[PDB]
Amino acid sequence: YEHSTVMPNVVGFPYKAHIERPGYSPLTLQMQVVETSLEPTLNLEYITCEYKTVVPSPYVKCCGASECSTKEKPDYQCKVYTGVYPFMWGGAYCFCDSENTQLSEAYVDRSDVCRHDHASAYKAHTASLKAKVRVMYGNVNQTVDVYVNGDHAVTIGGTQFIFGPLSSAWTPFDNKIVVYKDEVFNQDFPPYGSGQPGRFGDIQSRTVESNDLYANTALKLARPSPGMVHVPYTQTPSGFKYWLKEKGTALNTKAPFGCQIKTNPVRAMNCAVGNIPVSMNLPDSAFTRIVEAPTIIDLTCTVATCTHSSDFGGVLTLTYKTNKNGDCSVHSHSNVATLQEATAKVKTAGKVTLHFSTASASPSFVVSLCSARATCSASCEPPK
Repeated sequence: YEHSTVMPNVVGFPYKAHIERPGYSPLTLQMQVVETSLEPTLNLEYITCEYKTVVPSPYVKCCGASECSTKEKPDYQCKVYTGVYPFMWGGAYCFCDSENTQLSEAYVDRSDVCRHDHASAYKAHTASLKAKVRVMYGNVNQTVDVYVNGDHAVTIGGTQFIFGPLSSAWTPFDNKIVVYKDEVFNQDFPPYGSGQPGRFGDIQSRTVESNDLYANTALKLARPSPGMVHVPYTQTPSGFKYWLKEKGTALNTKAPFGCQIKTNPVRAMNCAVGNIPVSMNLPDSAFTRIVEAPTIIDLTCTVATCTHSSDFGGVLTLTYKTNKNGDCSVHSHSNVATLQEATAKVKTAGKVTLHFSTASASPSFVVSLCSARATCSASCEPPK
């Protein structure tokens, strides 16, 4: 049988399907979601941390020129200054006046603490939805994990279940995100190779261990005024350390729809968004049909006690007669009240106690038992 309902995406909401059939009633089906997990597929774009700026000993040569070479270090510079340390009192003990030269150079390395303290910038791509639904119909209190796409399928009690594509494509994560510690940020970080100086991503490395590193910190060599052999410069201080003030508006601060943003896998637990279309292929054996099912007669419904708007304040009992013992499927045909249970062990005695929830002073509602039905009423007030 091709049963198909559309339940709501909300944790701890007990759904009840009951779309009927010739032959016999639809074994009242209970199912509710235990947890959501909206997880986006990430591409680690790069790593950034603060930088350790590196400056070799300068190379001086009296009465003779130095020539700069290309080097493949990050943010690498070298300039050959001329006329730097005039005479021997000029600061290098050189003979010539102008004709002395200094090759000055520098480059940026990954901080000495980058493995401990750093961030990851991800491309967060189309997210897969994962549930942990507990299904209940007949004799199964079995629970299950399943992708809430239109594709994946699970057997439960020999019944196929497919929890369809979510009715909403919403996500709290943007096209680009950034993770630091246990927090995540929606952030348009600069791409690898184009990080700009003094702001986030000034240094970029594919991974942390990755040996390669793109740096742009406006590292600017300067001319050594006569005084001592040295190598001065004008860099821009890390944008990582700068960004640790612009880190703040984290997603886990704001929980739209009760989302819980958790760290190690980037995700959104128990987000209450949208409906879950469900579809299932029940075999005929899953039903307990009427020629085989027990006939009950003289079905009546008394209510012992009841509370206004509690979790399950109601306490009703059903008197009846049946030809033999079996397994019925109780269910209310009036939204004004709902039953804690959806099945009951019908004995020969003629007495089945049920518990139910409501939110009315004087409700009237049609309770069924197997194929039989009856009407129930009571007076109900709330506690302090």
